[PDB]
Amino acid sequence: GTEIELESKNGQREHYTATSEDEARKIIEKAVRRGIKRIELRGASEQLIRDMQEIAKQIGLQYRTDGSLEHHHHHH
Repeated sequence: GTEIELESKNGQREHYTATSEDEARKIIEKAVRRGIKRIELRGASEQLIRDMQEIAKQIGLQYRTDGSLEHHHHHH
């Protein structure tokens, strides 16, 4: 469960909820195609955060992160 915000150069913004990291990346890729200026990710997992950040840093998009989840990786 991840929350997503996006705002356009048109001064218009939208809110989305993603059930998993595979839904969240689909909201982001659907936003960056439009020329979205700002993106927010909240409750995001560390791989989704790196995946979103790798896109946002290459586009120069003003992303913000309010996710990151600690522990619970374990060993095997």
